Amino acid sequence: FTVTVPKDLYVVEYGSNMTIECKFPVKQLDLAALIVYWEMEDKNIIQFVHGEEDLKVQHSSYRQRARLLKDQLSLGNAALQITDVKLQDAGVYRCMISYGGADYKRITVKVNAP
Amino acid sequence: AFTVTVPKDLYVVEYGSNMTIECKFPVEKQLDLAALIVYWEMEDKNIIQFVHGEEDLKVQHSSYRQRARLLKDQLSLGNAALQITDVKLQDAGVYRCMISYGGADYKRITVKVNAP
Ligand SMILES: COc1cc(-c2cccc(-c3ccc4c(c3)OCCO4)c2Cl)ccc1CNCCNS(C)(=O)=O
Repeated sequence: FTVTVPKDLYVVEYGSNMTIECKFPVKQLDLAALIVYWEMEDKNIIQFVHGEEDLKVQHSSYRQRARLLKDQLSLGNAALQITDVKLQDAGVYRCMISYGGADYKRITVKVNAP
Repeated sequence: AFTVTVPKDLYVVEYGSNMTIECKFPVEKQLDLAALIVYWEMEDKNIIQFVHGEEDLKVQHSSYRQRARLLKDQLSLGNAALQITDVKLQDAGVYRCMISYGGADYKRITVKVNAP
């Protein structure tokens, strides 16, 4: 099992939305076996465990601002959507995916002002 | 839900001593090696990649060849214990143990080495 980032650097305009993608291999999807986790500066962004997001562990600064696009998991794409990106959202994100095997990658986000 | 725990997230060790750094994880009955992944890392360097019962030495960073062990007799007790023989200063740093056994979780451990 291997997780891939076709793009490991993203340049997003401030105040944009951003969707950063980690690809993992896809038969039909076994939601009960899949765990997708995203993180940045060791803050819990997304904890997608067997079927859905657990928001009791998501960090304050990401409540109602971060989303894993559920309709894209079927395509073997863990896609993290951060709305209204701020300068602080620049940094190094980590998708960790558990789905049979287990792997992780790094994506770097740089945020321009206008 | 599934959580990895770390009784000690700071290890102060002597130059050239041995160190064993632990991440505990829950186990009910018999340990099911096929369901279990344990991975250890420091500074983006692969140390241990114990997946489905067998260590992978192809992926293991050269600086840990012959130097690093995942203690299999501890796994059964829900304890993932990375053993590093003859620690040098190059071993100080932040270690992550990432564990997949049913759920998934990871923890950090900081390793400080006093000098020779
Ligand atoms: C289930 O939540 C996580 C899930 C993973 C996760 C997700 C996907 C893959 C992996 C993983 C595991 C082993 C690996 C690996 C990746 O890549 C390399 C090979 O070894 C891992 Cl760790 C990490 C952190 C978390 C945060 N848990 C907060 C805890 N407390 S609570 C109250 O929420 O329960």
